[PDB]
Amino acid sequence: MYDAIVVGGGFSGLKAARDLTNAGKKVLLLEGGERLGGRAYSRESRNVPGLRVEIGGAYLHRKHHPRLAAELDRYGIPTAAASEFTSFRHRLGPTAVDQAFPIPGSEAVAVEAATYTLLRDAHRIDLEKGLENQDLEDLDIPLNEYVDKLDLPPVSRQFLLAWAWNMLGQPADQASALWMLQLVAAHHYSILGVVLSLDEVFSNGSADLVDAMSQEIPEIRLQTVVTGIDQSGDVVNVTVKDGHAFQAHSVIVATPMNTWRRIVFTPALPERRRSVIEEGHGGQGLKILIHVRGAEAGIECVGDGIFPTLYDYCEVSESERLLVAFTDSGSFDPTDIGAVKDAVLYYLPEVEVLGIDYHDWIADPLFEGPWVAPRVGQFSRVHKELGEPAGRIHFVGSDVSLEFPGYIEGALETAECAVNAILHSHH
Amino acid sequence: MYDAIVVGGGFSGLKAARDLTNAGKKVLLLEGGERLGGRAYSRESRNVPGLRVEIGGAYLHRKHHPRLAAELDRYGIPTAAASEFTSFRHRLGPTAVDQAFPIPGSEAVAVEAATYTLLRDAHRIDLEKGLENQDLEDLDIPLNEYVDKLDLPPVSRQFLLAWAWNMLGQPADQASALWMLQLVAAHHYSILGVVLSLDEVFSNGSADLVDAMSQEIPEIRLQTVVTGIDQSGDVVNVTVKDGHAFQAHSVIVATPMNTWRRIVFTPALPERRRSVIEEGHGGQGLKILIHVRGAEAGIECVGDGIFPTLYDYCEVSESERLLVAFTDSGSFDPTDIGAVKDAVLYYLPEVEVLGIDYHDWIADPLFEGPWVAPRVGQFSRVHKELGEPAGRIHFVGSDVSLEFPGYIEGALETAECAVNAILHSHH
Ligand SMILES: Cc1cc2nc3c(=O)[nH]c(=O)nc-3n(C[C@H](O)[C@H](O)[C@H](O)COP(=O)(O)OP(=O)(O)OC[C@H]3O[C@@H](n4cnc5c(N)ncnc54)[C@H](O)[C@@H]3O)c2cc1C
Ligand SMILES: Cc1cc2nc3c(=O)[nH]c(=O)nc-3n(C[C@H](O)[C@H](O)[C@H](O)COP(=O)(O)OP(=O)(O)OC[C@H]3O[C@@H](n4cnc5c(N)ncnc54)[C@H](O)[C@@H]3O)c2cc1C
Ligand SMILES: CN1CCC[C@@H]1c1ccc(O)nc1
Ligand SMILES: CN1CCC[C@@H]1c1ccc(O)nc1
Ligand SMILES: CN1CCC[C@H]1c1ccc(O)nc1
Ligand SMILES: CN1CCC[C@H]1c1ccc(O)nc1
Repeated sequence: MYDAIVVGGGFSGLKAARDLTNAGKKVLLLEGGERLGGRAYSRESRNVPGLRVEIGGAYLHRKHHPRLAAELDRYGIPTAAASEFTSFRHRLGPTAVDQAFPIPGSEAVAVEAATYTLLRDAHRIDLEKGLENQDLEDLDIPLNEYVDKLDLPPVSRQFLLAWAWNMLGQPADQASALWMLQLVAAHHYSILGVVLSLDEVFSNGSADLVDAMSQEIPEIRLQTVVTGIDQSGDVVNVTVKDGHAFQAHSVIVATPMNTWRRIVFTPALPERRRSVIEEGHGGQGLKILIHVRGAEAGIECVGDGIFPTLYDYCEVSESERLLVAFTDSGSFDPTDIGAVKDAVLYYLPEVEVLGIDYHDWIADPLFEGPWVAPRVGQFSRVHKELGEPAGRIHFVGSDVSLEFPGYIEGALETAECAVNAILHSHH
Repeated sequence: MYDAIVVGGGFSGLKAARDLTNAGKKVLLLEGGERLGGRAYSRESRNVPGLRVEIGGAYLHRKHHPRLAAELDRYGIPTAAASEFTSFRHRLGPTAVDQAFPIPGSEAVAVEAATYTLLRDAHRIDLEKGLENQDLEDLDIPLNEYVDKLDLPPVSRQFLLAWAWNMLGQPADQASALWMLQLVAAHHYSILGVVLSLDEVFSNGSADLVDAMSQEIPEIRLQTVVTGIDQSGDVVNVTVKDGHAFQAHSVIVATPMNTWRRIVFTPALPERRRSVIEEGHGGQGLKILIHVRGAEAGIECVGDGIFPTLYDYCEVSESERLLVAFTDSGSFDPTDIGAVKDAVLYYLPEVEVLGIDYHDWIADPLFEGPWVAPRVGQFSRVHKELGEPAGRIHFVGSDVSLEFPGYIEGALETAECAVNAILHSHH
């Protein structure tokens, strides 16, 4: 039997397993898939042989992501500046300026005011308390409604909404304003930081870090899907799909929130958590890598398109590139290449689409979603609780971070808390 | 005898006198100088024959200055756009961008944060209550100290301080932060609005409006300096320098605050007011018109010079212009033409200074100062009170406006209040 079983080998599970191991605990890591890294997933391009791409998480900022920065330094993992944007092709209307910050002077005063309002509202959020524990309900309303209250002129309005669509992976009428503001808060109470934290990337892919961490974890089982976690007895029994059971004093659930509903917990999880876990979060983010010809280097596009954003990803040749688009899978069907062409051409009418590459995270039974974003009304009811222990079962992951949810950094942060919890546990 | 004597024929006195007259009151306006208009003073250029310039107040914005806008509409007074700025020659360091808003991206996050802080602080101010009545003392500290707390990087820091020097007519160590914030508040809680309200000018000079208003005032005495105001009796006695006395039921003091200390009030003014009135406010603003050769049209300069700002005023010929510089008379001696040349050349090394034109408001016994700005510590002690009646003597003027102090608009606003007060008076 083990001191701890860690379920899921994303960055959260990987950190927990590693750190517990180095603390002298006897750990088993169970991973359901054929690979480690989870929603961090570097692989060969489907479109361009020999070219390595990120199909999930990719971007970081040392200043905002200190835990991640520490991991990089720890293993000597090379990073690079994200591609500088030098050509701006927005669709924000005729008054927009083609720069990274496209707001014209005529809108300045409006933006000044909105900046105050947004930051004032964001400053209502204490990152330690949970979004359900702070009388924040008035903010937990559809983003479009909140933004309507800001009364923004057209450039700023559409610029805000575009990036919010990108960042939350939800259309404006499904996103929670409270959550937008959570993201602002996470970035040291900065709206600009939400986009400025797309700062650096893994020179050799996220798998570089994944592999470094896993080398420190002595016992890992791949292709092992946990189906039950039972703490009715003295020792936790973890049952597995086509497998013998495993047993441990403590269990760390480091699988995506939207998958928890597939595990049988005994006894049942605390009742306040149940409804949200059943429903899942509302995240529908969709990251599409687009192989193109005829695009100059360094393009950024933001506007009112079905792709709110479309921007440079990498040089393929002197004529070819990858761009990246963000949209959401409720709004957009990436199997419709005609739709992709239209979406691209809206911004870049000279460019030819050669192919696309993405992973349907929401259809993947090991995930059932991309990165976290709550449905309106969810997280002002229950949030901190989702990430709190139920007896000997801890719950970690980017999904449940109070501090940096939806980022690699949140994965690391949550793991830390669980590790500490366990090391300081009396049982 | 009169219903009302108005003392001073600036815009405040002019409005009060006119409006009381039209209400059927019998009014006398006493003006100490040889002209009406006060710190609004259009005249022929000392440098360029035949060219009319503003030697005091000049700039307005209809949106921020509705009373003034109403006066303009009332008399069909033509206005024009202030000269558009199209060439930026700042001295804000090597990272600055040469545009109206010179802040580089590297400073954006700093400016975001400062915007919140500034507006948060400004929003502490209720414009109706007076600066002494709101527990605002913690803000009434030297501007340099306040700004040090914002921790701004060099471009934004110096840009802020430059415009603040311009606007307050005080160096950073003499200006009150609370007052900066008052100005922000007045402009509907906008920092950007403080400079954006330099929007339009009088096509034919401020004297256009001055003359329009005065045509409606039936009795005016020029060259009549009031030396005493005595309300010990049933009827107010107003004594005059070399003149018979005049008498009225009510008296409106519409002279500059820094001159009140020269009048004998009987009985003495309420004791809380006395110290500030004796000291005067700390305003040292200095507006210099600079006749130049070799300057292209549309220049704006902001930076760390002894002229914080230097900008286009008017075309004189194809080779010649007027620029305008703002500084303060404690820091700068405009009789030192060498100093002027150095100050200009710092920004504009190619330009030749031909001559200058200004009025020494602070040396003018009818004024003893330019526009209002408090010394640190003054207005958190006493402010609203300065503008309140003492028995039958009312106190008006731009200097004492709660709503738009230091602007023509404040002159008009204060007059309104006094007029209303008098019309609704029971006595
Ligand atoms: C398209 C996309 C783009 C992103 N972009 C960025 C970005 O640029 N920067 C950034 O910081 N973050 C980004 N992220 C968010 C970030 O990648 C994720 O939040 C993060 O990697 C999650 O780590 P985790 O350890 O919480 O969960 P995951 O990485 O999801 O790990 C969960 C593990 O659980 C395994 N599992 C599931 N069910 C079972 C079961 N029953 N039994 C056993 N194992 C199971 C899964 O196979 C998986 O390996 C992105 C995410 C997506 C999807
Ligand atoms: C350099 C400068 C630039 C400015 N720029 C602008 C600007 O761009 N926009 C803007 O809105 N405002 C500006 N202003 C501020 C604005 O002009 C003044 O606040 C405003 O005109 C004051 O009007 P007032 O009626 O309060 O006082 P004033 O116009 O000062 O009128 C006071 C009157 O009292 C008379 N007087 C003094 N003592 C006596 C006495 N004992 N007896 C009889 N009469 C006496 C004086 O002669 C004078 O006519 C500027 C001011 C200056 C000095
Ligand atoms: C450098 N970051 C800051 C904001 C956006 C920018 C960026 C992001 C992604 C990318 O590929 N290139 C540049
Ligand atoms: C149009 N205003 C807005 C801010 C500064 C600008 C301005 C001010 C004075 C002037 O002469 N020309 C332009
Ligand atoms: C940085 N975030 C964390 C979750 C999604 C991701 C992201 C990455 C690039 C981009 O343009 N928008 C969002
Ligand atoms: C608009 N304000 C009212 C008082 C001084 C004046 C002003 C006018 C032009 C400028 O650049 N700075 C300040």
